[PDB]
This record gives sequence, structure tokens and C-alpha cells, in this order.
Amino acid sequence: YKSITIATEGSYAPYNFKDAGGKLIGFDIDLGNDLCKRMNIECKFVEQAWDGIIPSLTAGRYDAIMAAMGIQPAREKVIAFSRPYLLTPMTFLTTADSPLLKTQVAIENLPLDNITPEQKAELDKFTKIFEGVKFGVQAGTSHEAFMKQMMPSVQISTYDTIDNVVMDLKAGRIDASLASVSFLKPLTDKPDNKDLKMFGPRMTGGLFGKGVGVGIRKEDADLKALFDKAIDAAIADGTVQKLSQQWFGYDASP
Ligand SMILES: C[C@@H](N[C@@H](CCCNC(=N)N)C(=O)O)C(=O)O
Repeated sequence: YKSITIATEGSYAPYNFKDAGGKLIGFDIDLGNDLCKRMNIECKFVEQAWDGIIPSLTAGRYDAIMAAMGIQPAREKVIAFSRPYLLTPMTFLTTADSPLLKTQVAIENLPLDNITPEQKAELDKFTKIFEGVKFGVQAGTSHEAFMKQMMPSVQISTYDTIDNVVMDLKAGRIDASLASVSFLKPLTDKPDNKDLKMFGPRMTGGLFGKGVGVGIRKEDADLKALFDKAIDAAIADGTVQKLSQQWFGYDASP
């Protein structure tokens, strides 16, 4: 390899978004550039809509995906992933005045690879509390997959971008959402978003998968090995921790 093209969405701050001049910026961009430097390969970031990001990779329109993409079982059937470059649990989001905020959380950290009867009872509690609550999620995410498979009785609306989910939640068109702590903590840390709050268990595993990784075609075994070596080195020297703190305001590095 001499040069690679990496696709990103550009609508998922602080992973990948656009600055004042319309340039692609964020954790995924800074990390992507750092990894390519370690691999001694020219880096080119391209904007690609979330809907179609995976089929455009398999069609060979670019070499990789760095777009806050979770390493999840459904995606693993289609593409390969690098080892994770960020780890994050999932949690719920609502408004600061919502009665949903008064809900008792019996299980703070909820791993879903295996669901015990106790863990199922907690999921069932939230399901019943959410019956009548209007949820919004971004389409094609593990957030959508969770709500559709784990909480099918809950009314869900799917959106093209997470920005439109947040806009509808602020306007009161939806009552709650679901996303990672890595997305929600920087969102709610903004003084702009004092009217928004995280709540509920912090979930990991199951359909959420095992970390955020670089999406690569299954046949591109060499490129995966190059990315895995670069990620191991970027984690080891504290580069991932440094970039995580810079973009997220906390350490989400593996
Ligand atoms: C890290 C991120 N992962 C989700 C949402 C990704 C949406 N990506 C994008 N809009 N560029 C997933 O893999 O489905 C999250 O849970 O918050």
C-alpha cells in the first residue's frame, strides 16, 4: 500500500463532523491520519452518507471506514474490522425535566453477551417504563437494532442523522433516544445542552458488539494487519488516550 481512501460520515460529533470551513474533523480524522503515518501510507478522508457506507466499501469505492462504527455481529457478516480503537457503553438520553430521570437503575453496568434473568428483569422494567414514550434513533445503528430486537413494544422513529434525532428531542417531537456514552457525554457536557440528560443502565455487548473499529473488506487481510499493528502502537504510546481526552473530554481508549 502507498495510499488509502477512508470514508467517514461527517455528522457524528466528536468522532466525525465538519468545521466552520466545511472540512472533515474529529477523533476519527485525527486517529485515521495518525494510524496512516505509522503505516507509512498517504491518507485521504472522503465524505459518505451513513446509509450506504458499508455497500460502498464492499463495492470498492474506498479502502476503509472510520465513522464511529461499532464492531457488531450483523456488520461482521459483511465486512472485517480492525481491533477496537475505542470502547464505550450505551445509555439513554432524555430532557432535563423528564419524569424518566426519576427511574431507579438496579443494574448500573449491564453486559448483554449473555442476558441473565436478573438482567432481563431490568431490560423488561425499562421496556414497560418506555411504553408510551416516543423514541428516536439514527437508522442503521446498533441503537436501532437494540430497540427493534430488545424493546419491540416501544414506539421508535428512525432518522438519517443523529443531528436530526437531537433536534427532534430538543423540539419535543420525540421523548428519548439511545446512543453511546462517547457520543452522549460530550453532547450533554455542552452548556448549550443543559436541557438534555443521560439516564438508565450503561449497556455493553450483545447486539452492540465489542468496540469501535476500522471497517475493512474481508479479502483485505494485509490492510487489517497494518491497521491492527498501528492501533496497538497508538494505544501503547498513549496517542488514543490523548485524542480521546481532546475530543470526548474523557478516556475511552481500550
Ligand atoms: C460509537 C457509536 N456507534 C454506533 C452509531 C454509529 C453512527 N455513526 C455515524 N453516524 N457516523 C453504531 O456503531 O451503530 C455509538 O454507539 O454512539
